[PDB]
Amino acid sequence: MNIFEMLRIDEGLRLKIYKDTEGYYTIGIGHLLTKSPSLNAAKSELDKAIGRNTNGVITKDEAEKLFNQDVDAAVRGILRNAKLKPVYDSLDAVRRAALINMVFQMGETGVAGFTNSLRMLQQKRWDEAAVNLAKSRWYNQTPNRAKRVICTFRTGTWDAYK
Ligand SMILES: *SCC1=CC(C)(C)N(O)C1(C)C
Ligand SMILES: [Cl-]
Ligand SMILES: [Cl-]
Ligand SMILES: [Cl-]
Repeated sequence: MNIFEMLRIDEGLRLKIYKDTEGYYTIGIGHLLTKSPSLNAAKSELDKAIGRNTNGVITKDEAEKLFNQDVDAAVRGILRNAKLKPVYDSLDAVRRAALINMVFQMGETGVAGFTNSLRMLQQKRWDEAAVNLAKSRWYNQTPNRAKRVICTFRTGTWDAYK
């Protein structure tokens, strides 16, 4: 298991524009196109992202290209953020993947706001952090996915993904 395999499980793979759990246009492996309600707007974003006039449909290779970019972007977002970098630096490789997962789903700014959870993670108080993370819109709206991520923080193993 690794961050790519982990997110592939959590996000799935779809080659045509679809709406994610929040109702936002998305494609590939959890690649958010836009929060705009306009499908035309989403198609424009797709064309711009892929570099060609698509039909709202991409290839698997193209999906994986966006995925590579998105994972890299999540890591880069963590390392540039004053709140997230210290936490990331303090973690083992498995829990680092869990943090990348959260940033992939919710964005840098969103996760950076989890001030109390982040403190508990940096303190390595895993059970308490797990309880605190569950007190969130994140957990309530995507409980199974959040449970997997939280379990990863709790145990520092990949047990939730096996
Ligand atoms: S939350 C991760 C976890 C570890 C283990 C003790 C194996 N579990 O049963 C759960 C799923 C609670
Ligand atoms: Cl998804
Ligand atoms: Cl709550
Ligand atoms: Cl879920």
